Amino acid sequence: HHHHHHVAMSFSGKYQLQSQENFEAFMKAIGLPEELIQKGKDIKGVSEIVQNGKHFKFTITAGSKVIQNEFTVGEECELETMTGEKVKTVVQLEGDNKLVTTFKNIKSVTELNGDIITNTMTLGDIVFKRISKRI
Repeated sequence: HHHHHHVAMSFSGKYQLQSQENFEAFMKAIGLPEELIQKGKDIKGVSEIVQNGKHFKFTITAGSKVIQNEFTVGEECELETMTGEKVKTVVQLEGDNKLVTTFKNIKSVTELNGDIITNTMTLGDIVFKRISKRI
């Protein structure tokens, strides 16, 4: 389907988990089983994001399970979580390579930075944080 007008700073590629902070507090705060927390911290995860204009895929694989999400920025779309719940929410984008979406009181923020993907999720007082890099 050609180059389809190539755009710079697109969230398009594949990224392995480097590290993560407040994982055990956050994965407990959403209510995943304590075995899947204590093993899933050492299971090396991967994410695979695809910006297609206003459309966005967000794939995440960790703990031997896969999550796929689809949304479109400026529109309302149903985002799936680690617990398997789906909730409707609007996603926003800023002119600094950032995304923002809020689901189940989990205030997710993402940022593309060259080849590196930063993620943060703030639920109540738990400030979860995530670091991934291009593979």
